[PDB]
Amino acid sequence: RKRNRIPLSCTICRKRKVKCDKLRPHCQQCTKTGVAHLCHYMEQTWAEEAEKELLKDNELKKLRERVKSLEKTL
Amino acid sequence: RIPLSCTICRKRKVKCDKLRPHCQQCTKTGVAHLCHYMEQTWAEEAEKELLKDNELKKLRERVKSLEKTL
DNA sequence: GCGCTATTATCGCTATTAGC
DNA sequence: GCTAATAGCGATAATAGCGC
Ligand SMILES: [Zn+2]
Ligand SMILES: [Zn+2]
Ligand SMILES: [Zn+2]
Ligand SMILES: [Zn+2]
Ligand SMILES: [Zn+2]
Repeated sequence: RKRNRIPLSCTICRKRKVKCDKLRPHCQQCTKTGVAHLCHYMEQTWAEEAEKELLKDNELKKLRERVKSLEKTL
Repeated sequence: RIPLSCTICRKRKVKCDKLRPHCQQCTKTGVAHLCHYMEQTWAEEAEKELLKDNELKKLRERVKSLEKTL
């Protein structure tokens, strides 16, 4: 009866086995120890949808600033 | 009908404290940025995200047209 | 770097609500 | 009275991370 349980801590803290604060997008542990941008988290099954949404919202936002920027250029 | 528990706690099947802007369950697990509450029915929301999908496609197409014309 | 235990988090099942 | 729908518990699988 395995449970598909994915760690919420970041890969580095997990690999190093240290305390993870879980800060996004990069945790304070990684930042405090000089590997901030090496910090990332595993995708959660129950987060996929909420992620798809956040990202999609960001894309419409940036794509629109882009249409405006391009137009406001040529 | 519109659920009172944030979508994540719903999917996680845990009790939501329904605190805003983000509940403590999401907060504590580090996913507060993904914590949100529904403002409309599931049908209304699904339809909204469907239109977003299409508008997105049309945008990516417009940017190509625009830049690939610059 | 990792072993070992404390604490956490998944998912089947139960309790409760909504509806016929 | 009964079946579906939604919420949410809780047993236990499995991580978190202290401390060596
Ligand atoms: Zn971390
Ligand atoms: Zn970075
Ligand atoms: Zn990190
Ligand atoms: Zn919640
Ligand atoms: Zn939440």
